[PDB]
Amino acid sequence: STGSATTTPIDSLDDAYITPVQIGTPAQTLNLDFDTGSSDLWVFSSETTASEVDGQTIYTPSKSTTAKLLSGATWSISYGDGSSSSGDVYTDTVSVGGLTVTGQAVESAKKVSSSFTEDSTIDGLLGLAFSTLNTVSPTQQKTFFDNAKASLDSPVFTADLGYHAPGTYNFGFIDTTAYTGSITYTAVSTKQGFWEWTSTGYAVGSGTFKSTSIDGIADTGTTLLYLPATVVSAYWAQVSGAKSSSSVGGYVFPCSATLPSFTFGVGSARIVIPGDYIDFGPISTGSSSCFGGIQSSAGIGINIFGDVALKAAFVVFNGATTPTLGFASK
Repeated sequence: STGSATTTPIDSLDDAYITPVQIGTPAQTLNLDFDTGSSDLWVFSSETTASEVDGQTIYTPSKSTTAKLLSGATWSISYGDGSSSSGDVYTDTVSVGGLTVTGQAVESAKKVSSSFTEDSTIDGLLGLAFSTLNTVSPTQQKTFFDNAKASLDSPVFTADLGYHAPGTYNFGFIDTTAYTGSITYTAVSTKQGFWEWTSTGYAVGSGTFKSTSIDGIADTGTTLLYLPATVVSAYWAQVSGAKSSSSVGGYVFPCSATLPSFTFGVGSARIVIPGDYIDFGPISTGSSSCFGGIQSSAGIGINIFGDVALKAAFVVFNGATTPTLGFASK
């Protein structure tokens, strides 16, 4: 089997991407944030504290003839950005782009943090990291991909995120029309539960390529590109007037600037992030100070190849017995 679904930016900045997901019988379609940095499929629901729902579409398990309470199971998750959610668990039928899993754990939120409430466009998350990170207790549950894998034509999914435009998540096949050149595959460590890999270096604009190993994670659920402070300083030094602002929380730059591109290495291959992908717009409405899309990972504890990086590539998440990651230009 295979599946193919369009993923759409939630706003004009590509702050996140939402993908429609069918849950239950009859189907209830929710727009979920596909997150290769976590491993829980959780949704706003009829059980979510009413004051914490503000415009989201909810899953109502009592209206699904295939929903079953997973007795005694609870979940609770905290994300890198400080947001969180928790609740109980149902199993139900879940379909993405025509690919159906029966008995998928659907984690129903009883509580969500303010950032989730305040984002009316995201009805929940669909985790695509390794199932070892799943938070369901006392019996850990599998991700949608893990459940689907054996049925797929090939044990893979691909992320093809757009810049200020829709893109695609495919399951079970590689669309050879969706990228240019070849796909370069690189090793993955699953030790921390992430799609963790090592970039071979970087360049800023038309500058020379610096060969240096940068361990980090391919994370569709993180907006920006978080890299070591040395790398980030080298980038922003090429933008007149750019500075790190403790008050704002990262590098900012004059909105009048033209940003240089940023290149990262995948083996001997190179992925080029155009400068415009690194512009996250005014820090507040009407400001002429703009927020940068490349930020320091110092104090995160891990480098993160988030959407800024991934949307410059066609990315293969290869879930073979020994997982690997593939990157192509597009």
